[PDB]
Amino acid sequence: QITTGSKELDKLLQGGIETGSITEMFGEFRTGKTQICHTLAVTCQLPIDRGGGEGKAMYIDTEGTFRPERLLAVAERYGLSGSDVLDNVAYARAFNTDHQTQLLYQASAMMVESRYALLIVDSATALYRTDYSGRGELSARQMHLARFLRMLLRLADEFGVAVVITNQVVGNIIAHASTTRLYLRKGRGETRICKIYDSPCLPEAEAMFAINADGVGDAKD
Amino acid sequence: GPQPISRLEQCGINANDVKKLEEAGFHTVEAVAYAPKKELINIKGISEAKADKILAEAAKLVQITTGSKELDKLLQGGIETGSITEMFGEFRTGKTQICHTLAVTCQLPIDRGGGEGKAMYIDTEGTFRPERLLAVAERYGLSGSDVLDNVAYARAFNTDHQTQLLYQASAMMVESRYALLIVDSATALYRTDYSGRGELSARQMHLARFLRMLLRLADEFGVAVVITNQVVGNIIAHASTTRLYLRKGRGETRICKIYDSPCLPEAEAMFAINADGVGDAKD
Amino acid sequence: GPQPISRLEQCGINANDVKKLEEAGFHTVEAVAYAPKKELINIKGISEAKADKILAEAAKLVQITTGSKELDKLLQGGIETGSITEMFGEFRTGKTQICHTLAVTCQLPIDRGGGEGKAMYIDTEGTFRPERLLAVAERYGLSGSDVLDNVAYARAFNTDHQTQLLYQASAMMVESRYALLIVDSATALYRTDYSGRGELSARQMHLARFLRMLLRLADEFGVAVVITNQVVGNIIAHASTTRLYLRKGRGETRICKIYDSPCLPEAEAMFAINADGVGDAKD
Repeated sequence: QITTGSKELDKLLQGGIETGSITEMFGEFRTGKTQICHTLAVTCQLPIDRGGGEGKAMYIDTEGTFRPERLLAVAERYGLSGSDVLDNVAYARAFNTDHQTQLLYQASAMMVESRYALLIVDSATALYRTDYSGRGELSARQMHLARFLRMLLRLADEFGVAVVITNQVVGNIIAHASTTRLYLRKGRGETRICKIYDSPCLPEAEAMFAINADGVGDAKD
Repeated sequence: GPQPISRLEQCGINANDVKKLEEAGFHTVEAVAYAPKKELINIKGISEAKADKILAEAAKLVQITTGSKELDKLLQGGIETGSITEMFGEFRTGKTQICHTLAVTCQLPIDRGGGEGKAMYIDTEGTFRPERLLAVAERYGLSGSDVLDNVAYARAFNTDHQTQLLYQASAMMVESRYALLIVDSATALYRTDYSGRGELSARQMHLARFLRMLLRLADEFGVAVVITNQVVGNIIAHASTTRLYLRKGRGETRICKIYDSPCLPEAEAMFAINADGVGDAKD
Repeated sequence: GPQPISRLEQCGINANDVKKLEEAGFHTVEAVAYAPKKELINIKGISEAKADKILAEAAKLVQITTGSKELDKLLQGGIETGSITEMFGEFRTGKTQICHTLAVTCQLPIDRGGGEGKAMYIDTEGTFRPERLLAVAERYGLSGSDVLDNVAYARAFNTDHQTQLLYQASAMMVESRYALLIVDSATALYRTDYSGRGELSARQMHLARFLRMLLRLADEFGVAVVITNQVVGNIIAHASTTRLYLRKGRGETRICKIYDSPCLPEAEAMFAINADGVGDAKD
């Protein structure tokens, strides 16, 4: 279980994300999905005794929000070398759905040579909306997404890594595929409310957390 | 860096299709390469075979001071060059005034908060005033005549002309150093031209391509990309790096708020609109 | 005792209708016998004539320690085998932890507060942890491997699958001695599967039949039936013999209250959730 670095969120997840499975966090824009991704991209490298997975991170970006400086901030939070964190995070921005799926072929072979623990896909559903914008092409994006999800599950079961995908809520296929569904909503100021809205293993429950410069971290009124 | 699309023609794409790609707004091999088939297919007079030949051969080759101190502090010193900064607010909030101010401040020395580069103003709303540029130049002690000589201006009558001006901007921005590109009422032409509901996807695609071209030009020339949005879309969020919400305080004093930045905090700063300048609030 | 439904087929009910009754969850001649017509008619692929033939021919034939001492005293020594005990409480109160503890304590000698029987864990919520069983086994000095060998586990994917698992449970519970049947988040699948409002009566009927099957299995094998309900139906009241209300005390220490029992008083006891065990609070 990779620590979220929020204790309340860790309790919400029963200790953190299960490696080897896909965890979906669906919420509005600005809820902190990207911030959580950046935090986890570093916390995954933490020792297992510290709530990490002791593995490298993979950031596949589709939305431009990737900030190595945020990774450096998370590394300094946990007292990790920011340079080694960036050395253990391979980054590439996916411009479309075809490139998004094509990166998985390179990811599977690259993930064999080095130990990774976390795969992040940020705005994972955005490219299926920007690329496939028509209505007659809906089945095409659904087929591509289905294949993409199957490849994700295959990589999760193959390498025992955590699969994190982000969904903007302005598909029902992901429900069976995603193991933990988290609904994120804004609390005013910088403090965000997290709710579990489906999980076959985790209870429906809520936890309050904040987004701090160092970290995704518990709310401290 | 960039790989201008001219090199794609040596791969054996015919030059007429490359001209169609440049009209579409693709100017580099990087630009054509990392896009799916449908982008090139949607262009008039391009089949799936030509799009596959293009993608295949393409894979073979590949801080400006706001002049308000409080606003500069809000931005941590000013706009980051090389990225798109969106200021969304109601009408009469001073968006155009801020644009006019930045059009001159960009030319300021870097030690004075400028970019030491020329400005580009693409207007769609008629609000372009060379006299405001002259006022900002005299504020900072810049030659008003040289400011107008270092600002190239053109009014876009429609969305197609709005995108077409980027083709002249990319080639013209190579010969001279620019630091600021201004697109005023950038979203107005997508509302006045495309007013129907069945044509919404077309204007959304054109806007998406326009924003991608803006980011491409920003990374290519290291210039600041400024676009103005009237708030009487979620697509701009991933594309815009810094979102500023502008609201009126009564009289001439305006409230600025940061509503998204991965690096800059969400925060607010109070400023005023003065004859010389966009300038700090002075109660 | 029971009168397994196999004998009903010799009365001349066809075997396919008996299989449909077993899928529905009727496994004894007692089970077919004491039900009205509508139960059998509501089953898919069963007409009124077949239901009347079934009822007519059917009429011819017809304390496990909690490991918290305070909780054992609250229950007068532990769960009564052969009856349904419902623990309703908020999430994170420790229902699952208590289930994991009992899954091992049931195997304890009767003189030690056990039932000297194997355990059955039917999970609907994913919270099954063999490592928790190992911790409880080492707490009471039981072989963790033998505990897992004496606990048969199966995860129910839906309400129909949840009821279908009882058919395998009834036949499997005949070959080996069991003492405890655990159904964790027993009501969760009735909320996730049947989420609409017009289908409420359908989930209520399915739940009623499932509960009747639980009571039948309890009377049949003399095992304790433990089901967990999350309180973020009034039908369970008559069916459950002992109602326990669970609420969180801050930290890891939980308050237990008895909120209905015809024999046990309404009373409260304080306990904690410890790595080894569900175990008394020790300030």
